[PDB]
Amino acid sequence: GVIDTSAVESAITDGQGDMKAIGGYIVGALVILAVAGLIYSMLRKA
Repeated sequence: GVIDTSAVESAITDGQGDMKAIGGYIVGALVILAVAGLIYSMLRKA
């Protein structure tokens, strides 16, 4: 912690803050992979 809130905030920006970055970065890669699906579908179709 309750008293931490202060120092906790800092950790929140990193942990919680860095969390959002991970979700975005991870999604970025997922999007790239999905590109292959379409490419294959186009080549297999087409």
